[PDB]
Amino acid sequence: AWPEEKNYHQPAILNSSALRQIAEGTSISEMWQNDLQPLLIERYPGSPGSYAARQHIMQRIQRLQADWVLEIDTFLSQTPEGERSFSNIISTLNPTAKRHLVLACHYDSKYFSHWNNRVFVGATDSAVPCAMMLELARALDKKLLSLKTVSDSPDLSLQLIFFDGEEAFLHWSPQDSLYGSRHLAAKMASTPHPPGARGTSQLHGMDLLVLLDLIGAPNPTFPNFFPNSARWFERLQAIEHELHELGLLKDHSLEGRYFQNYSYGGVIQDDHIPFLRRGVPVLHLIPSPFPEVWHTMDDNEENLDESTIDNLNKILQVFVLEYLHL
Ligand SMILES: Cc1nc(-c2cccs2)c(CCC(=O)N2CCC(C(N)=O)CC2)s1
Ligand SMILES: [Zn+2]
Repeated sequence: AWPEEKNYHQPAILNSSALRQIAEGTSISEMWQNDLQPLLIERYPGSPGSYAARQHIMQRIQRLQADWVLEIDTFLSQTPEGERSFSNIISTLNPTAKRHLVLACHYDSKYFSHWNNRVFVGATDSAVPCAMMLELARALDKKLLSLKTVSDSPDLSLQLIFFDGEEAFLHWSPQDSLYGSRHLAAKMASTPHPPGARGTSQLHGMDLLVLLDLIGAPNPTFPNFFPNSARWFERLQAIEHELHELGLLKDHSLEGRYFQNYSYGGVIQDDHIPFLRRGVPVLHLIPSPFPEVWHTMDDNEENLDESTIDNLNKILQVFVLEYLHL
């Protein structure tokens, strides 16, 4: 019955004092310098920047006190440019815990021919989401360190996934996209969890996939995409509203809020699709419309909005703490 626990799981909602502590515990300037800027490089699969981004993400995680278990899921696949190597980065607390909240983004950058000595670094797409996850891991390190403490009073922990190969090499298609996520979802579907279990897979273990994509532009509007995650989307709205009321957000208005009541009219393709089609609940934190700079050379550092990202860092960290009861 444990794969059904996610359906009844409740947050442990934090009081004003705790919310102030979280808002002050995260540093947008240290994320910018130590987590974001090293990723603002060309990093399509197999590029020098692909290897550098991987090493940077792993190094930033390994320096933390929490008991993170890093795994690199490396595989070959045919592409339009030819057989390429892809490496997903998985970072897991308590790997044998039956349940994980999963935060994820893609760390590859889309390939574009250089033009006018300009290189696409995909600042929103998705270097900022990578940096946000690393900053969450740092800001919450002491609280996450307590997950190492066995105590029988749920069997639930945190996992981070940095997908490789999200972007098409040529034109987006079922066989020219989602290289890392299609591979990892298939592998997880085939892998018993907990080890030795009968019937249940690692995908049953995924309580909720929170996929960050195209974050960093000013005035993002996130639609509530899915009914089976809508109650969790509403927690993001309530956290945003409460942090704003408490004066803990910068350059933020109620009419210019991020998390929207309405849903979306189409189906966005992204790294969550291979998980969603196999029953995993998904909270797809992608804006609609996409950033103005999307898939242009102007998706760069200069066009990021620091206050927006800082605000979203605070909202995400509260959400994660409340989900995990920390
Ligand atoms: C030419 C195309 N117009 C669209 C759409 C227009 C309006 C709604 S959808 C496509 C589908 C959307 C899509 O392919 N992705 C994949 C890459 C993701 C990412 N991290 O860049 C974003 C979503 S393709
Ligand atoms: Zn993209």
